[PDB]
Amino acid sequence: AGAQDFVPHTADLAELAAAAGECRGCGLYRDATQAVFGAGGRSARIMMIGEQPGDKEDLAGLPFVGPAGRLLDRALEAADIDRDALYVTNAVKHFKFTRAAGGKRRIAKTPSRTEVVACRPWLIAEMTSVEPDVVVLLGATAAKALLGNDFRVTQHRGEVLHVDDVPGDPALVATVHPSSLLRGPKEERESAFAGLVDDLRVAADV
Ligand SMILES: O=c1cc[nH]c(=O)[nH]1
Ligand code: SF4
Repeated sequence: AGAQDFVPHTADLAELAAAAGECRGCGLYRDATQAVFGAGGRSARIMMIGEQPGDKEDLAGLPFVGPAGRLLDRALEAADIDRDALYVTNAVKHFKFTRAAGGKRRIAKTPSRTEVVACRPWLIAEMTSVEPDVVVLLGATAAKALLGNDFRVTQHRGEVLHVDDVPGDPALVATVHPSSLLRGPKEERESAFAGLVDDLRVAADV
């Protein structure tokens, strides 16, 4: 059942966000500081979904406020997407992490399929409340939550997809995770940013 028993019968994002602070749907609530719900309004045409809040998001209470958020904003700007048209969230709402002695941060640990399924009720409540025209899936974790554990983003990036089992039959565009555009050689990171901007343009045009 996961988080399903904790999700209230309401589409109000403020009430949903408050209830998510009380969620015990998986074990991630324990070590995490707080729940990081999505940001934006129900008028949004474009929903974007990442994997999970990171270290800054965990303490800031908001999604994409770190370096990946900076690179996403750089790409949204290049695709002329207004953030007024955006509801932005993640597949899990609790930071899963570890600490490496001598590190400068708490390190994100990849969510399990069990944690992603436990938390999908919140993502369904968000899609039901926002009724997006298009869902942008940022990375493998977010894309598998809605397209299956077998889905490969590398093979389907920038394709307009539609699955019948998804609420509202919104179009789905899967793309690379913005954190991937931080690591690597200059011209690959640049090629990768250009691919992200194309994927955002496809979604803005849906
Ligand atoms: O997937 C991610 C990574 C960083 N911050 C988020 O909000 N989501
Ligand atoms: S990660 Fe999702 S399911 Fe698990 S406790 Fe947090 S809100 Fe509930």
